[PDB]
Amino acid sequence: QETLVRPKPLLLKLLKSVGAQKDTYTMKEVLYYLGQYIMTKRLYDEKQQHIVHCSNDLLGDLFGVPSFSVKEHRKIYTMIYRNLVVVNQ
Ligand SMILES: C[C@@H](Nc1nc(C(=O)O)nc2nc(-c3ccc4sccc4c3)n(Cc3ccc(Cl)cc3)c12)C1CC1
Repeated sequence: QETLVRPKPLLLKLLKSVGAQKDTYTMKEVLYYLGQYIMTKRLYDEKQQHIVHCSNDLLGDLFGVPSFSVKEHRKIYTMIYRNLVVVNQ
């Protein structure tokens, strides 16, 4: 989670929409802003808080799915990797 990364133009436009201001991040900080995007947009369900629904949301489009579990860390990593580039420092 200390690997430095640059999100692609669309994810950047997603994180900067919830208060982000860097162009270079770590996985930690990216997950935090995705968290706030999820708060901000009420994507987190109250009936069961294991599923984020994003089918009508730009996140669904970046992620390629209508919904995912917040416990499916391996699939979230994957979906997010496909949306960034790694940098030196
Ligand atoms: C560490 C993993 N993050 C998490 N893990 C576990 C767990 O393992 O229990 N529960 C989690 N609950 C949340 C969460 C998310 C949004 C909201 S909004 C109100 C409460 C709340 C709680 N997150 C954060 C999260 C952030 C971004 C994304 Cl995209 C997906 C999940 C959890 C990470 C994927 C690798």
